[PDB]
Amino acid sequence: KPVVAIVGRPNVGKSTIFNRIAGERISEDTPDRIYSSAEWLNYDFNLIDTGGIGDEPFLAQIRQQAEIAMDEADVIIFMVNGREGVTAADEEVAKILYRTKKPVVLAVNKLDNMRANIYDFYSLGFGEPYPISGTHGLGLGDLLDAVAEHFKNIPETKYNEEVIQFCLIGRPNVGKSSLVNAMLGEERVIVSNTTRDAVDTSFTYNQQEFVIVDTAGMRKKGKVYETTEKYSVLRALKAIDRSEVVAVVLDGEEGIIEQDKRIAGYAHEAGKAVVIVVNKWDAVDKDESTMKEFEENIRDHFQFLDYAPILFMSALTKKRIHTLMPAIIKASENHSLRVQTNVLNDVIMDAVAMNPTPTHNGSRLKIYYATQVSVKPPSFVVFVNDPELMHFSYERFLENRIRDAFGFEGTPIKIFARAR
Ligand SMILES: Nc1nc2c(ncn2[C@@H]2O[C@H](COP(=O)(O)OP(=O)(O)NP(=O)(O)O)[C@@H](O)[C@H]2O)c(=O)[nH]1
Ligand SMILES: [K+]
Repeated sequence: KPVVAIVGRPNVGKSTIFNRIAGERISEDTPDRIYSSAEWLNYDFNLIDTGGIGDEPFLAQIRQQAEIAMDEADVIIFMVNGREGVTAADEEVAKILYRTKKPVVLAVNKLDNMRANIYDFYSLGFGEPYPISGTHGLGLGDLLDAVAEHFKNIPETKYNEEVIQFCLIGRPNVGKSSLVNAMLGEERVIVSNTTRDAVDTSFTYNQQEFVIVDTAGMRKKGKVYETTEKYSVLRALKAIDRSEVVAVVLDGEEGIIEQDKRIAGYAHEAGKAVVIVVNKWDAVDKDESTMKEFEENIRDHFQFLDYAPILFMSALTKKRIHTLMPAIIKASENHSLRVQTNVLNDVIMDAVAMNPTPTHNGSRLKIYYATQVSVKPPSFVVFVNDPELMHFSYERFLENRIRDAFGFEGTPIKIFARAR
């Protein structure tokens, strides 16, 4: 079932790594020239081979084939040639593969792990570069480890790449069902159309394709009595895996409860963009200064969700319901957001300029370079002398500096340390 792609510029030796691992052609899949993976090789997957019968010239071939790969394949082996380092022609191929939520693994062809010394590869922004010998097959196993690892994260339910999926999560009786039907009744929304894909509500808002994942979970309770939360809770954690934005909805009336932290924590530690919703705010009786007293109340108990918005709204009175889709669309953008490597590093340079780096006992930390590695959430790698020397307090001081530069509200962000 999993389908691996093999993208790059022309003459990087795609076909030499393709014919190494591509087994036998299979002309009963959702089909192209499809090849089952090597029978000798112990992972099982499908090679996709690009052959789309627009414009013909130099630049407008990579457009065509990378697009096809981006659409059908589940993991994408972006492949470069190491015989002269990176090219601006490759940087352009990287720019085409930036427009995709699916994971992309860099392959540096014809080098050692040694000759893979150039920061230019990391700058492309698909994480660790993996060196290969297309002649000898060296370094191909560790590569396919990085490919196969992403098979346990491949969705069972898929949509068009332009579609954005999300979920509403919360305890028993907080208005998730009411909230959604208000958002459907909403002015700007249009709907769509048995069982297999009759579980998620597919609407459009501002001519943008949108999926609410597991409306079936809303619709279950209504035909079924409450045996336990433990089933709804885990059915929500299943939806978060499929989703990209988690709309973590509280009840304004009772306030925050132990169990709220459980379902939200998972979304943070899943890495998804979080947008908190305080429903039933009509039923909250207000004074001069209570709504901000409710926020500062939220930020103690949810101190792992700082980056998230907090809204207040109501499904009954229809107050601030219009705010919901806006906040989502924002979280999606920030969650998907990819940054430019020159700009990033200047922010990192600026970061040290203000606050001196950590001292240990003479040997001070130095930051050499910094690159974004993947999106959703946006993940960064700071290159230093000593990864152990960069402490978390400094590590997130860089987050806040990076958040200042490119916004980031809605998304969490990953910072890593590598060396050498
Ligand atoms: N006053 C007020 N009541 C609300 C609001 N939103 C929902 N409710 C009430 O909250 C009750 C329970 O929430 P419901 O709409 O079923 O959504 P739910 O939290 O998904 N139910 P479940 O937990 O079983 O999935 C409903 O009977 C509804 O009338 C609101 O904005 N204001
Ligand atoms: K270097």
